[PDB]
Amino acid sequence: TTVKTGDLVTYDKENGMAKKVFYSFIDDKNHNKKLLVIRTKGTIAGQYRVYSEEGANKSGLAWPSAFKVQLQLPDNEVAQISDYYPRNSIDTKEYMSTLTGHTLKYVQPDFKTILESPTDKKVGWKVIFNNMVNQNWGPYDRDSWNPVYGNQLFMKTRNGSMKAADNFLDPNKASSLLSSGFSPDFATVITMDRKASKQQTNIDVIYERVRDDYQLHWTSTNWKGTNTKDKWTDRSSERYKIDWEKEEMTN
Repeated sequence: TTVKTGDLVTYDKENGMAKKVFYSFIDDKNHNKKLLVIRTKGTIAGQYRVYSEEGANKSGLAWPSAFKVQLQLPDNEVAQISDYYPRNSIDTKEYMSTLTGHTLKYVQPDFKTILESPTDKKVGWKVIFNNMVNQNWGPYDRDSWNPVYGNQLFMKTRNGSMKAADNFLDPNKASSLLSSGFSPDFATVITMDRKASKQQTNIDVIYERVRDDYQLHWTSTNWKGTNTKDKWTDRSSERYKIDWEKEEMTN
């Protein structure tokens, strides 16, 4: 068995996403196929920010409600997706798993991981917002509703005297995924027929952030919050070339 290994990094300035790929070519002579493990890392910034003001009474906050990582082989490719990790949804604050010389580790407080229905050509992970306590008051989710206070997810005070924009929760008092962002650690295994003639493969990797629109307004007596789901989507797509002969992945 021979193992050839590599790092690839691209930063998407527009979408604020550091996209890191660690790859391993595993060539075991007693295996029917050449293996490539694509470890998908980097960081998608949260970009929790007040984006709007309209007097002292109305204000809006953009906040990340989902992160996504997807790998997709073009239609006419002979190579196939053979395995993926996590293999299923993950509910826990932390994800840790050892593959055999990898330890996958990522943190996802207030979020959970959903595995997108894999094919032989595509696989993906959604890290979606679950629920959150707000200064010991929650848990609130995207569907929380109160007849007086509306959705209170990111409402600082119910009755505060400040401008609307000064009444959103501090990102440091919430999940680190909101501000600091999300750092993926997912693994994909590609297999390739050794006898196949075109010993080159294209693969696309997509990083995605979906942001919600959390809005505060003054109800003449108190603050009221409303959330609109999936207002903005930021999609960063990248094509890599796989060369099974040379055992390189490039950019």
